[PDB]
Amino acid sequence: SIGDRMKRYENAYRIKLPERMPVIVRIDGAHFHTYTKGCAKPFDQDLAEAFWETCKYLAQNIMGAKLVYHQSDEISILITNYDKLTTQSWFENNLQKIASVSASMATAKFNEVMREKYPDKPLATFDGRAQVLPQDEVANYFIWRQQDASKNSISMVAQANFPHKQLQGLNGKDMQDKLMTEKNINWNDLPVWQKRGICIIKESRWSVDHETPIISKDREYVEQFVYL
Amino acid sequence: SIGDRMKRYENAYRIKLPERMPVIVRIDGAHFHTYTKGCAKPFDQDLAEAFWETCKYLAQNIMGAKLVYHQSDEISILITNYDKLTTQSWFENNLQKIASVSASMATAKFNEVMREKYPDKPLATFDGRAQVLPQDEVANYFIWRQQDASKNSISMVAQANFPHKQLLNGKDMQDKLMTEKNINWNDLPVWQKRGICIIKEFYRSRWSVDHETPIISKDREYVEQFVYLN
Amino acid sequence: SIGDRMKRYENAYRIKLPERMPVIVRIDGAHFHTYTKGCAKPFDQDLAEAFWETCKYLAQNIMGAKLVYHQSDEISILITNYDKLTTQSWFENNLQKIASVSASMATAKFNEVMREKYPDKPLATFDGRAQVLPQDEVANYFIWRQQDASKNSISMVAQANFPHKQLLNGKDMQDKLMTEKNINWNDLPVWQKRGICIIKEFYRSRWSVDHETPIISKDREYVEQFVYLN
Amino acid sequence: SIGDRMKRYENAYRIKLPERMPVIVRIDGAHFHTYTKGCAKPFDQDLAEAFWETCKYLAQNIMGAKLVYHQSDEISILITNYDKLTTQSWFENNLQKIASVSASMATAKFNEVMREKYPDKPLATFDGRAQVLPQDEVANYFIWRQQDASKNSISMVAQANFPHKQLQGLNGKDMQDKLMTEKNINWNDLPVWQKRGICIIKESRWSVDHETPIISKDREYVEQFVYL
Ligand SMILES: Nc1ncnc2c1ncn2[C@@H]1O[C@H](COP(=O)(O)OP(=O)(O)OP(=O)(O)O)[C@@H](O)[C@H]1O
Ligand SMILES: Nc1ncnc2c1ncn2[C@@H]1O[C@H](COP(=O)(O)OP(=O)(O)OP(=O)(O)O)[C@@H](O)[C@H]1O
Ligand SMILES: Nc1ncnc2c1ncn2[C@@H]1O[C@H](COP(=O)(O)OP(=O)(O)OP(=O)(O)O)[C@@H](O)[C@H]1O
Ligand SMILES: Nc1ncnc2c1ncn2[C@@H]1O[C@H](COP(=O)(O)OP(=O)(O)OP(=O)(O)O)[C@@H](O)[C@H]1O
Ligand SMILES: [Mg+2]
Ligand SMILES: [Mg+2]
Ligand SMILES: [Mg+2]
Ligand SMILES: [Mg+2]
Ligand SMILES: [Mg+2]
Ligand SMILES: [Mg+2]
Ligand SMILES: [Mg+2]
Ligand SMILES: [Mg+2]
Repeated sequence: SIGDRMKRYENAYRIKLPERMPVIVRIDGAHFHTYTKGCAKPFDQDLAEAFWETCKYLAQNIMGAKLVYHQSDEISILITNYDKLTTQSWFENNLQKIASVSASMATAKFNEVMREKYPDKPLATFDGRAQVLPQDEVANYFIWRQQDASKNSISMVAQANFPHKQLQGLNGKDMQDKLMTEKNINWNDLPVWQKRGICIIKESRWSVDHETPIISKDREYVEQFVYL
Repeated sequence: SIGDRMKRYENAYRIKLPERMPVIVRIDGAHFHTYTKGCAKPFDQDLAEAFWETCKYLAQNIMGAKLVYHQSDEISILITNYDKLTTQSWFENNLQKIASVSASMATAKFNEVMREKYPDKPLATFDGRAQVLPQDEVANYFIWRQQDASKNSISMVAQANFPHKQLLNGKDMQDKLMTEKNINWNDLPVWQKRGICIIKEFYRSRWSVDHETPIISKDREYVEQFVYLN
Repeated sequence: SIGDRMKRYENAYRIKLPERMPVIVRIDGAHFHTYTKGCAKPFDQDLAEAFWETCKYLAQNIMGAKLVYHQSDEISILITNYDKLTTQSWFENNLQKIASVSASMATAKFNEVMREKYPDKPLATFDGRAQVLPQDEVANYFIWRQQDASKNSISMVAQANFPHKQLLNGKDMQDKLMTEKNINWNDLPVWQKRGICIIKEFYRSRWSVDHETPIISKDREYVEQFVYLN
Repeated sequence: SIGDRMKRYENAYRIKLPERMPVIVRIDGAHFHTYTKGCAKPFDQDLAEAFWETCKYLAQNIMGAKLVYHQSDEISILITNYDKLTTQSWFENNLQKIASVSASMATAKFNEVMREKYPDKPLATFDGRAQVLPQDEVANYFIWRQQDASKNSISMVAQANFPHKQLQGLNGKDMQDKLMTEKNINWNDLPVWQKRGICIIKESRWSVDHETPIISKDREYVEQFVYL
């Protein structure tokens, strides 16, 4: 049967993630150097709030979603499927389905919210990737993402205040000190989301936590959704 | 370090399709029974033309895109990456990236166009899946899709005329429409009966809707022209 | 170059299991209905002890091997790679390498031992498959294997006494042996009823056959002792 | 059901190769620097013939097998599954099954044949890996394998005739010329299998082709099994 051959051709890449373990989905903006060209540098409040609305929308429509992290143009989602013995998985842990629909959901909401304040902004697109993590690595994943957040934060602030040559090639600590003595800018005084991104947590409703801690010194902020 | 460790967890599902062979991407609307609940049944011209604009947008932005086929709420895209010896692959044939970005692109264009005439419509979403096919199965793929197009076409038309209980198979609902309701399915336009394709047309070049899209099973070269280069 | 191109085709199926989580490898004899056709039915002591020596050989040569379970012609191996923070993975958790080398090792030892007493026996072959499991499913895996061990055990014994047509389920063939043939299944030794495990025993250390291997469903710590390190 | 969960856990890595395209399996000896320590250097006739018997055994028991190539301690097998419209695949193109059983079959036959001439030789083990290739790349695969064969051949001959220091760091052409003027060894005069390995072809029976050509100048030697 032709339908039977095609079904096998399709099933050859019908990958499913193993169940009963943490699933991480990351959604990233495509060509967001071009897309955010024109936005307020180094940090656009309107753009960030559009991401946060997307994070909420994501957390609301994803089965098993427990925690959403945002920084720059990326969105990380922690998904668990082992709350109960009879807990089901989003799309039955189908890899291509989890990744594509997440990117779809993000795309739909982000473009809607952005074009409310910017009706002539070009279309925004996103990619999506899913994976699994052991329980003792979930907190580490977000710690990894927060460290990348701080590294990019400092660079973005130093880029919007100095020519490229000056920064080359300068450490994070250097650009931080140069921001202080030369521009009266104390990086530490910036709001949390600009320094290390923020998390969206269910409080029920999904809301932004502007007091999102440094996860490396408060791992339970993440692990409370990991070990149940 | 921690980043090295994290990089390996991610790479465990960094799947890549083997290169130099036909790639098929299918995009299907999520819960389009609810989303279309309010559209013109059995066939909505506004909704269909929103997919057609989406189909163009996809073909214009996908490296190696040769043909797009639309039917109902699904979009199949034929991608080839062996035109030359130096032909590169879209996202280097990364599985999760090809599927998601395709769904993202489809989502962006579709929602944009649909807002114009239907700003009250909720957000439309899509899923995406990618795969490879041997050269002598590409035509058979679209033939398989057209056969799924016709079976859905007859059911959609019949379910828009008769009651739920009153309606049997495809050959039954076809003559049930001819006799009982005096409606001829074979008289319907091409895109309603077996869907249509989107092909680059030359004049400069542009992606266009071909309403003279043939039955692939009776014209296999229509697809195979993009499958066999040399 | 050509090698770069070839390297990518191969890497399309260079699959790796995610690290820092339980790995299970199962090895199953190929066509062991024919290979064992000539052995002592229902249970052959020589054949079983050849698997036990194979099970030892596997555990001795597999990085992170914690427990091996034998039953019939299958061999399940529990591998952990998270003992320390610096624990490395066998073949870096390469799927095709873990499965094939396991099957190769099993093939080498088994054929060697079996030749000794049965040099007329044809070559024995095995397949191999690897996977991961969450920590709270490892015990459940072996429990699942022991439940498949008992159902096979009763059938093997019954099929060795009665005619093909004469034999119903497990509870039926169990009392059909007690009444009709006066044979008690529950009186049989452990390895025949529910298989056995191979665990490292301390005295120096060595892998040994534990004939006092309990029913895992009634003693989960027997397995979980290797699953949860801290 | 516990059996249903486990089945899903196992199916998470039940990978199948897409059908109706060339499948390549490569089997490689594990630790064959240690295993062949004691064998005749640079080329052991007995060891090579043991490989050839394995290649035959492989070609006889693998559904769809068309061509087997051997060099050093590796075995490459070309498998096709599109001879007819109703052609089936070995193990239904199950990846882990094709790779493991191939390595199993090789292991069984190789150890049997070797221990006929060397009953006290340690056990030999092998790994196995499978993949797909487009039709216009199959000939190139073996060309790639033959080029690696010649590269290793020259090095092995130069290693068994000179100390390590001398070779460092010398081209293939250099070691070839040094073999000539300094040891009266013309590499080109060596038998085919020592220079670039050989193929096992069905002639029916599977037999060694000691006249196996340089595939880069006779691609039809391979492509005759590719395009049918
Ligand atoms: N709040 C913000 N305001 C202004 N710009 C931002 C903001 N957040 C992120 N950006 C911009 O988004 C970009 C992120 O780039 P990234 O490294 O993700 O690659 P990209 O430009 O998105 O392209 P690709 O994702 O295809 O590699 C940065 O250049 C940064 O300037
Ligand atoms: N031109 C059109 N006009 C109106 N409705 C349409 C049109 N094309 C497709 N539809 C509707 O789209 C639906 C497609 O349903 P499908 O089988 O794809 O499942 P779904 O409802 O999309 O949910 P899911 O995709 O999650 O399975 C049909 O019910 C059909 O009524
Ligand atoms: N101790 C033993 N003595 C005799 N025979 C045994 C023993 N253990 C297992 N067997 C035999 O091994 C066979 C196992 O069959 P299994 O269900 O694994 O399929 P198979 O015959 O191995 O073929 P395949 O593995 O290709 O499916 C049984 O038929 C059983 O008779
Ligand atoms: N005919 C032969 N005679 C003597 N030695 C041989 C012969 N064929 C192959 N060898 C030896 O086999 C070895 C092949 O090594 P290879 O690069 O495959 O790694 P390996 O030693 O097999 O270990 P691993 O496969 O685990 O990396 C060479 O060192 C070579 O000396
Ligand atoms: Mg980006
Ligand atoms: Mg980014
Ligand atoms: Mg749909
Ligand atoms: Mg659909
Ligand atoms: Mg078996
Ligand atoms: Mg079995
Ligand atoms: Mg080797
Ligand atoms: Mg080798």
